[PDB]
This record gives sequence, C-alpha cells and structure tokens, in this order.
Amino acid sequence: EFSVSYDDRAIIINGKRKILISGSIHYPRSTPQMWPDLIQKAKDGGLDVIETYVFWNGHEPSPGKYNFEGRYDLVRFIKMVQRAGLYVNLRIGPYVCAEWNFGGFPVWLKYVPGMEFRTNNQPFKVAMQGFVQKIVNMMKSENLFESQGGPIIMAQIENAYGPVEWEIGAPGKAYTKWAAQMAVGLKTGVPWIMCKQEDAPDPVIDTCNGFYCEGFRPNKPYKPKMWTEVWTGWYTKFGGPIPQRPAEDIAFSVARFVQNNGSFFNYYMYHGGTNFGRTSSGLFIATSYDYDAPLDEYGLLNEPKYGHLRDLHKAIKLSEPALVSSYAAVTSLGSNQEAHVYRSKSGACAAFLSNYDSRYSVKVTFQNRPYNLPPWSISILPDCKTAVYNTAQVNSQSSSIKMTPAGGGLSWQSYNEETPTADDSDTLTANGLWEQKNVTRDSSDYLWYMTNVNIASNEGFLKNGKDPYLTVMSAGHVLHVFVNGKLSGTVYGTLDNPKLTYSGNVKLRAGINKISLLSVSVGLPNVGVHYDTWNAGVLGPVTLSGLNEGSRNLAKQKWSYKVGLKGESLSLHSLSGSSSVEWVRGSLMAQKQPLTWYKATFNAPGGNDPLALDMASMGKGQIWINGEGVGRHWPGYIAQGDCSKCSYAGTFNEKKCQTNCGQPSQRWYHVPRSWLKPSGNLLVVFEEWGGNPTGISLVRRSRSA
Ligand SMILES: *[C@@H]1O[C@H](CO)[C@@H](O[C@@H]2O[C@H](CO)[C@@H](O)[C@H](O)[C@H]2NC(C)=O)[C@H](O)[C@H]1NC(C)=O
Ligand SMILES: OC[C@H]1O[C@@H](O[C@@H]2[C@@H](O)[C@H](O)O[C@H](CO)[C@@H]2O)[C@H](O)[C@@H](O)[C@H]1O
Ligand SMILES: *[C@@H]1O[C@H](CO)[C@@H](O)[C@H](O)[C@H]1NC(C)=O
Repeated sequence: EFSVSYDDRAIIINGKRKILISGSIHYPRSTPQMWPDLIQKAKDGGLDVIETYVFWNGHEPSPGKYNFEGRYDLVRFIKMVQRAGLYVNLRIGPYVCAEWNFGGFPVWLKYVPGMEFRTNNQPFKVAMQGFVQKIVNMMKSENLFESQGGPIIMAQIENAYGPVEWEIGAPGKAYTKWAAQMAVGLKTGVPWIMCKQEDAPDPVIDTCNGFYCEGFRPNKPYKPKMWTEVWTGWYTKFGGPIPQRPAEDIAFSVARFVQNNGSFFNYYMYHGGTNFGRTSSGLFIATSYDYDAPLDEYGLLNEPKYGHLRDLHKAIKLSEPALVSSYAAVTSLGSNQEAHVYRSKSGACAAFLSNYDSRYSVKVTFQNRPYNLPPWSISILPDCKTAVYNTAQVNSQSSSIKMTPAGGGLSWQSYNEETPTADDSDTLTANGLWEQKNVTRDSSDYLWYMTNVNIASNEGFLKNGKDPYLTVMSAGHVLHVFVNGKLSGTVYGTLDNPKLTYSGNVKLRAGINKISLLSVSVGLPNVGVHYDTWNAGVLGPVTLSGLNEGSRNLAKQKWSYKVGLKGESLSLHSLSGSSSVEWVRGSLMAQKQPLTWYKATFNAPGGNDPLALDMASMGKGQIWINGEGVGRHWPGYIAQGDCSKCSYAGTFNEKKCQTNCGQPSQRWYHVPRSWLKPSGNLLVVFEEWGGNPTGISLVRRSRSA
C-alpha cells in the first residue's frame, strides 16, 4: 500500500515507477507566510517533488538547545509540501555546503575535544549520528516518510563528499562506509542518496550535481539515474556579478538527461530566497540567493524560464508512460544529431530528437516526417510523431524586473559606535594574536584586536616630519586600522583570496600609541578539504618599519581583544534595545561616517507587491526590520568581472552570462510582507563603512513583458 523501492529504470513510489521532476526550496531562505505560495508556484510549474537541506546550525544554536520555530519550523514546511500533493527529498546533511555559513555545522561543534570534521572521527560521528537521528525521529514521529503515508520519498547523507574523500584517503573511505550504514540503519523505509559518491555503498544511490549530467551513471546497474542539482544559475558573491543561466540551455540540459534513462532531476534552485541575518550567508555570499531560479528571491515568476520549464515538464509527463516501460535506445540522425527512443512492448512511444551543434539549425528525417532542430536543442515527441516541445523554442512571454519606490524618504536618527582602544585593565588578552572564530565563536562578524605601541622620544621620524610604516597581514575578510582613535586604513578580500595586507605610513608620536584593529568576517567558509580549519582575523606578521631598531614585530606584544560591537551588546536592532541610548536627531545626522547606527519608523507601503530597500546610498553592515535580521548590506563592493552579452547555445559555466558589472553587487535588499505591520515599523541599519541614510527608500518588485 505504502512503499518506496527502486529498480535500474526509476524510483518506485507505490509499486509504480515514476520520472520525478523536483525543485530545491530552502525553507530558512523564505518566510513561513511565503511557503505555501512558493510551493503552489512549484506545483503549477510541473514539479512532483520539493527538495531541501536540513540546517544543522540553524537548528542547534548551542548544544542540546534546539530551534524549529519561524523560518526553522521544518516539520511545518514538509507538512505544507505534503498539503500540496508534492513529495519531498530530505537532504539531512548534516554538512550541506549550499553557500550556507560553515556548511551548516554549528561553530561550537568545531571546539569539541578530539573533534575533526567529515572523517572517521569519534566526537564528530557521535554528534552527526545524534542530529541525523533526531531529525529522522521527528519525521517518523508524524509518519512523514512516504512508507508511512508521508511526503519524504528520499533522504541525502553528507553532501558532495566524493572529492573530499579522494584527498583525506583511508579515514574518508572508512567514514563514507560509516555514514551510509548508520543512516540506512535508521530504517526510514525509503531510499538513501549520496551526491558525488562514485563509491556509495549498497543500498545507497549515488547522484550527481552540475550544469550537465547526461553522461553520469549510478555505481551499480540496479540503481536509477538521478540528478540532484540542476544548477539554474549560480550564487551571487559580494563584489561579484549576478550570474544568469539561460532557460533554453537548462531545458536542453534536463532533456539531455531524461532522454538517456534520466528518472530524477532537481533544479538547484527552484526558489533561491534570501540569506537573512548573520547566520545564513556562507563566506562572501551576498544576501540574495536569487540564483536566477524559476522563482526569484521575492517569489515572483522568473519568465520566461518558469513558463519554459513548466512546458518541458508537461512534455515529459505526456512522454512518461513510454519512459517508465522501456529504456533509452539511440539512433544517429547525422554528424551531430541523435535520436533517443522509448518504445514499450505495449505500444507507447516517446522520442527525443537531439542536435548538439552549437552554431547551426539542422533538419533531420525521423520515421518519415521532417524535423528542424534549432542549434543546441532537443525536440520532445511524446507520441514519436508530433514535436510538442523544443528546448530552444520559448513560448512564454518574458518579464523584466522593475523596482518603484513607495513610503517616501524617512526621518533618520543616528548613534556612533565607540572606536575602542587598549586599556591596562583589559581582561581578554594574550601575548600574540588569536584566530577570530576561536575568540568570537561567531557571536558577531566583528572582533577588536587592540595593543600598546610605545615609541621612544629619540626616533628618526620625531626629528624629520615623517611617519613610521604599518604593515598588517590578516586572514580576512575586512580590516579597519585605528591609530590613537582616528581611522588609518581599510582593506578587504574576495571569495577566491580572502587574505589581505594593509600597508601605509601612520602618524605616531612619542610615548604610548593606541592600535585598534577591527577584523570583520563575511560568513564562514562552507566548502573545501578541511575548510573548518582555515583561519580568520589578524594572525600577522604585524610590523612597524622606520624605527631606530628598524622594523618592530608587533605580533610579539601583549594584545587585548573585545568581541563584537557595542550596538550589538545593546541590541539597538530590537524595540527594547533601540530605546536605551541617546540618538542624534535633527541635521547633525552622521553623514558618510564610519561605525554608525541608524533608525527610522515607517508605514507598510501599498497592497501586495514584494518589497525591498534601496541602499546604493550606503556602504556595508546589517539591516533589521522590527528586530528581525533582514541580512547584510554591502553595496560598497562593486561587481568585478566579465559581463559579455550571452547566447543560450554551447556548453555553459557560471561565468558565461554574468550581469551587473560596475554596479553595487547587491543594490536592493529583500523585505518580507510578513515582517511588516501596518504602522510602527522599526528600521535599524548598522553602517560600518559610511553612507547617507536619506537615500534609503523602500521599493516594490513587479514584472512586465
Ligand atoms: C539506457 O539503459 C539501457 C539499459 O541499461 C541501455 O541499454 C543497454 O545497453 C547495454 C550495452 O550498451 C546492454 O548490456 C543492456 O542489456 C542494454 N539494455 C537494453 C534494454 O537494451 C541503454 O544504453 C541506455 N541508454 C543510453 C542512451 O545509453
Ligand atoms: O550552488 C553551488 C552548489 O555547490 C555544490 O557543490 C559543488 C561540488 O559538488 C563540486 O565538486 O564543486 C563545485 C564547485 O566547482 C561545487 O562546490 C553543492 O552540492 C551545493 O550544495 C551547492 O552549494
Ligand atoms: C583560543 O582562545 C583560548 C581561550 O580564549 C586561548 O586559550 C587559546 O590560546 C586560543 N587559541 C588560538 C587562537 O588558537
């Protein structure tokens, strides 16, 4: 009655094989209020399944203390998908990558005794078996696995370990074995998948991720061919362009897979959404996870991509009865043109006509009728006769993004952040420099490195008007340099190379000089071999040239630390906290001023358009609406990179259809309709870089052809 098994062909849901069209919708990147409309948009788009990760570090802020409220009501989210007649692929992880802060591991886990991440390690295995079992027991509890009549038809253990395992060697393989056996062991009564495991143990199905994976094949023949991440674009990194992937090529990629015994494919992403707060953003990942997905960050339809995939699904579902009762058989149709024919003993016939030439439309002869195949396309013939769909012919009207203000420029108040300096009574100190994750435990992006640089009165630069050289080398990711109160320097990294060096002459004078270094993180690293062990914050070396001695090693003094900002320790983002300091009303409003808090109240704009914040006036920091973390703003970083005009045809890569070069890397910042009330809306912004808060205006998203 209720069963999920599999064969060499496809997934068997209820004794019936199925070709499963699926979409990734990460729950914590939406509001619970948006969930059902997004899920409905998915249903209308031709999706059978909704895929998501579980967010380990969202769910356990500290050991044993869990959070499944609001955006993290996972059981609610799965139930809502079930409510929509769609299935669920639950990729538990707990490592999930997903451009998510620290890959999803809680930071506290890093510091458990004897701990190592993703390897045959006792502390790690225990904590991981722990979380995976808690989630599965929560899922089992309300019969949410399909064997019990629920939506979950599949689960994922780890995420993309194959590459990491190929480098760690024997521990890695001894952990891949372990992870598979001690997840299957939870007896969920539905299959377990692993993506990028050329070596996944029976009975775990290895899947792939990529732009194209028509070449792929499971690690044993009685496993079906499964595509867990059809990338629908790419992530937007801070100071990067907005990566698009064209819909004629996504169609083309999916059809290339399904024509070749493809049975499960999942768009990553279907809905991208927002990295809300300082707990979401992976390293350098911008607040927008829009991902050029078929639903944009704001849940509106990305046309014609949405419409064009909707039609492809329809064309697949007309083909499905053939697809499930035969196998993909091939027949050359010319130099670079092919035919994949699903012909059932009963009489069903589905035919995929392919044309792999990236330049020239080609006409082929199939079963006596002519067919014109536009270049880099496939024509779907669900009857083997009428081409009802072609992955180049786009029959959905486009829709372009328009942001149009409403609410009017608000009246602002300011508050300035203390620029702290060393004090002979600081408690948190050491000789030499400490790593940032170690000190902050990721309670805040901000860490103050402070020390005393004494300068003897007989110095060369105290004779000739001249400044000593300051050189600071920090693991990342932003660094502000403060001398005796005033700001001497500001340097920042990219995703690829987050390490930085500040070099510059610095006005010191005889006696004790104050050095205060503000190192900031932009989320934690989320991917790579041993990514967890990477450093952040100032580890040096730190020198001061132009002295008599010659060049002073400042890394070998007493340094003192202070975690995070005062405004944070006050929580000036919440209504209670924001009424506790003297705000600077009137016209003295700090303009183009570093380390400044801002504050305005406004009324919900008109009706039912999605909203955002224009902040191209500002530099960098965080936004909060009504005490909830909107996310990080960083319009000060200008999109670096190639932005050639783009053709659908030919092999794709992230870099192909890059957009928005020269502009702020994210101008607009998403604000849920569900986070506003009619009036009394407390906007609070921390500006870390300097900007003019008068230019902050609310906007409405809408689209037209
Ligand atoms: C789809 O799957 C079928 C089944 O695996 C593939 O056809 C097989 O081809 C191999 C040799 O290449 C034979 O050993 C199998 O017995 C074949 N099965 C059948 C039913 O013919 C087929 O190649 C796959 N499709 C594509 C496009 O590769
Ligand atoms: O949206 C990005 C996507 O990355 C996937 O991971 C990929 C790896 O499987 C592959 O080996 O390298 C890619 C970069 O070249 C990338 O790291 C994740 O599976 C997925 O969660 C998501 O982060
Ligand atoms: C981490 O911090 C602890 C306690 O605050 C300290 O004992 C240790 O030296 C630090 N280690 C680092 C930065 O590697």
